[PDB]
Amino acid sequence: SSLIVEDAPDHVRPYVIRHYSHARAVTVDTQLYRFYVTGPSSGYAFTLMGTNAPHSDALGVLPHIHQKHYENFYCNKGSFQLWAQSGNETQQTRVLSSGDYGSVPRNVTHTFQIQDPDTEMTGVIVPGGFEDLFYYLGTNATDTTHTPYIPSSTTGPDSSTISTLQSFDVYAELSFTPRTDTVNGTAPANTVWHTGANALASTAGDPYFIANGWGPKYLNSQYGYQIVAPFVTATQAQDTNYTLSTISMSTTPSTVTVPTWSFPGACAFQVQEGRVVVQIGDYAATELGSGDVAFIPGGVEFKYYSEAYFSKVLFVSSGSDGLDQNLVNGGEEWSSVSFPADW
Amino acid sequence: SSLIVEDAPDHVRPYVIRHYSHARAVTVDTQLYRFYVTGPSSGYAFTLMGTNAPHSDALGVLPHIHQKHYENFYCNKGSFQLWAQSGNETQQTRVLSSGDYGSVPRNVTHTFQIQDPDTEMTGVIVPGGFEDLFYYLGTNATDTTHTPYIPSSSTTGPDSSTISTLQSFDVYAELSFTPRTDTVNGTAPANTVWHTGANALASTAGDPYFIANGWGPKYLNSQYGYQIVAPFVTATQAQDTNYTLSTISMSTTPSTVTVPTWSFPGACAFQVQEGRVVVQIGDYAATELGSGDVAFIPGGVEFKYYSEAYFSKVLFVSSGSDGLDQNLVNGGEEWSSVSFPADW
Ligand SMILES: *[C@@H]1O[C@H](CO)[C@@H](O[C@@H]2O[C@H](CO)[C@@H](O)[C@H](O)[C@H]2NC(C)=O)[C@H](O)[C@H]1NC(C)=O
Ligand SMILES: *[C@@H]1O[C@H](CO)[C@@H](O[C@@H]2O[C@H](CO)[C@@H](O)[C@H](O)[C@H]2NC(C)=O)[C@H](O)[C@H]1NC(C)=O
Ligand SMILES: O=c1c(O)c(-c2ccc(O)c(O)c2)oc2cc(O)cc(O)c12
Ligand SMILES: O=c1c(O)c(-c2ccc(O)c(O)c2)oc2cc(O)cc(O)c12
Ligand SMILES: *[C@@H]1O[C@H](CO)[C@@H](O)[C@H](O)[C@H]1NC(C)=O
Ligand SMILES: *[C@@H]1O[C@H](CO)[C@@H](O)[C@H](O)[C@H]1NC(C)=O
Ligand SMILES: *[C@@H]1O[C@H](CO)[C@@H](O)[C@H](O)[C@H]1NC(C)=O
Ligand SMILES: *[C@@H]1O[C@H](CO)[C@@H](O)[C@H](O)[C@H]1NC(C)=O
Ligand SMILES: *[C@@H]1O[C@H](CO)[C@@H](O)[C@H](O)[C@H]1NC(C)=O
Ligand SMILES: *[C@@H]1O[C@H](CO)[C@@H](O)[C@H](O)[C@H]1NC(C)=O
Ligand SMILES: *[C@@H]1O[C@H](CO)[C@@H](O)[C@H](O)[C@H]1NC(C)=O
Ligand SMILES: [Cu+2]
Ligand SMILES: [Cu+2]
Repeated sequence: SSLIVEDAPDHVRPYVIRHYSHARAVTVDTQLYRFYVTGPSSGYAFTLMGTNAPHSDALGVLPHIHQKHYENFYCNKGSFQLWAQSGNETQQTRVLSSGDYGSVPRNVTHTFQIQDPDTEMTGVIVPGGFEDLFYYLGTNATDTTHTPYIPSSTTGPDSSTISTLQSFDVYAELSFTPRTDTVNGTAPANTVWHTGANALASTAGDPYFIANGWGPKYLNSQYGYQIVAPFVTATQAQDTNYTLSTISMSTTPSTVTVPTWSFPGACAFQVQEGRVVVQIGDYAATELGSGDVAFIPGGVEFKYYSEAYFSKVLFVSSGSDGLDQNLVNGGEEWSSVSFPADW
Repeated sequence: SSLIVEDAPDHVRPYVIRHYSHARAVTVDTQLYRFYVTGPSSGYAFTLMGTNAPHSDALGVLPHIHQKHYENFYCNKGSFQLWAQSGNETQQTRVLSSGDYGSVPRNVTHTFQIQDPDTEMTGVIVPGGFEDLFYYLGTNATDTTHTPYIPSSSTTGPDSSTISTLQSFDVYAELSFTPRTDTVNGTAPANTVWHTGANALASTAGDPYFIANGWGPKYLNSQYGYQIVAPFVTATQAQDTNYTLSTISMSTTPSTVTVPTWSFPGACAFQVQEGRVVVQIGDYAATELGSGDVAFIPGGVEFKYYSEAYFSKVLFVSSGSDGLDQNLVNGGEEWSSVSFPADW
């Protein structure tokens, strides 16, 4: 029919959805949510959503936990503060700016606050279907012009109502007090934020944060150069059974055949920088730019390559051995965000 | 010949140059410079260059002044700190992250330091031709794969002896400048506004100033779909350097609105920051630009542009006082959001 769709399909199929497409949009006060990948569109594998919002002096949501969902916060642009705490571990907070990442495993108390005027948060939540919460809390938005968001109490449900959302896997943590001793975008002191390497948490269940470019990286040289920066591996996902990362890409040299991939689990990516061509199943090849999302059903063959000299995508895969993990296993440890200057 | 080029042309003509094209690449230590618009390519109107670099614990250049060039620093991605001081005024510094902007007029002392691993600075320097300095001090880079910078603590670039010798290049050393070290939350001195509130352009020419992404003044133009101009340099600050600089954010063009043709006295250019923008210049094919791609339009050449993405943002520069950004401002209204209205 058409590979490109304006809202996520109501069933599993190859699709691309452009940045700021309608995507069943709702607003929650000033925040505008778009559901690029849903439970029905992914066969319940994962939800990929974008939230665009203006600066707020108040929290963007009351503190809460998910018992059954793993949540991932990625800052596409602008900035937002994220607070997280597992059990009786020290409360952590970071101010995420463009390309920064925050990991929120099951049973981790969290909240966020939108700082900059042009802020966009990409949420990847596993398993899929978590969006039903926003269908309830939000008000449908026609947003005819596709504007990123519509131009101080805490945003969202009040204390009574947030304590009423257990059926959507939201559990209130009303006694949680977000720490107020942030300095240079982090607290407590003696955390590393934009000043040094960030490791993935070695302990399952603990939150962690990776500043843009400061996490572990792997160079794969098999099909041109690709650099995988892991955000979630089997160590962290455990039974939620997924991977999450960015993949950075060179062009494919004309002497290299662009490979054909197929994996048992669904996967998806959102372009962050550059221009990436995707050919999925029997559909025409389509070039994606900033914020565009490609979705590939499990078991469907696909090909992708970068038309830009350098592109970076945020990538999610259902399963323990999707594309990013395959590229890591076929690659080597690498200490740069740039690939070699020679083939 | 063809619209799309791998290095900027050697004479004035319409062209498009893709992000990370060769663009007469040079390195200076760890920094890789690319010259998307040059003096010769713009008829000396302006230079638009991109510098990609990894984190450094040292300054990216020794402190210095330009007497005849106005420098503009825009953070495409990553982050870098910028220091600046004019005459008798207090020394200012900000840590710029994606979409942030720092203005450095003639006769303002300045230096910078690269903070994050994947940092990209776009420099717009007026008038054009300043890039000779980077040819001269730089080392030619072939960069076959077009990698953003070459993978790999003294101050980067010329030593103090060398930088005191570069007057011909309009570089004057300020070796007694001490970059302030009391940065907190990305700014010093403490009594400044950075990512916490509105930023104004300088009240007059000659003074440095900084605009954090989304926090400067904005104007909505509704004549051709919705466009939001966020000025960075106006006639007030440019004076005789005679240019304007801003971002322009764009909606799609509604089917009932004709995409306008423009033809300006002076050369103009833009680099896409977010989104997908089609440009149709002269008799060349409509061409779609993505992140970091640059379009250059000579004065006197007709062109049309529109956004294929639902929202695009470009960094825009024009020679003259009445280029595209100022035209859209004059035809528009003050506006307090980085988003345009939800209805046409
Ligand atoms: C640096 O920025 C942080 C915000 O990230 C400031 O922390 C705030 O401090 C005030 C006053 O103590 C508190 O009431 C707020 O709740 C704090 N915010 C957060 C999120 O921690 C801090 O004041 C700034 N430091 C300086 C010197 O400007
Ligand atoms: C917050 O970040 C700033 C840098 O932006 C740190 O500033 C440095 O502080 C050290 C020790 O005082 C100085 O030696 C450096 O010269 C400073 N750098 C700059 C660029 O000003 C600051 O220490 C950080 N604050 C905290 C409490 O961690
Ligand atoms: O439970 C909630 C939640 O998780 C998130 C969220 C938002 C953006 C993301 O990118 C993300 O990963 C999660 O927002 C909310 C907003 C509300 O008003 C109420 C909620 O209960 C949540
Ligand atoms: O004079 C100089 C200068 O201005 C800049 C510069 C760099 C990036 C920008 O984006 C910009 O606007 C200016 O770098 C330099 C680097 C050197 O090694 C020596 C110099 O003399 C300069
Ligand atoms: C999360 O906490 C709940 C309630 O205490 C517990 O039943 C559950 O096993 C925990 N889940 C995980 C994945 O740790
Ligand atoms: C909001 O949109 C959904 C999805 O189309 C629809 O089911 C629902 O009825 C809408 N709500 C209202 C109140 O119209
Ligand atoms: C993980 O997901 C993959 C792909 O969806 C699937 O093949 C596999 O059965 C899953 N494994 C587990 C342990 O559930
Ligand atoms: C810059 O300083 C030089 C040397 O003092 C002076 O001659 C020149 O006129 C100044 N230019 C401007 C625009 O202020
Ligand atoms: C700055 O201060 C000095 C004296 O310290 C003075 O000579 C100079 O004229 C002042 N600058 C201006 C522009 O007034
Ligand atoms: C050009 O660059 C190379 C390294 O890329 C350097 O060795 C060489 O001297 C430079 N100049 C010439 C004349 O090739
Ligand atoms: C300013 O630039 C415009 C466009 O290039 C040019 O036509 C005009 O002559 C310039 N004005 C002055 C006084 O330099
Ligand atoms: Cu949550
Ligand atoms: Cu300079």
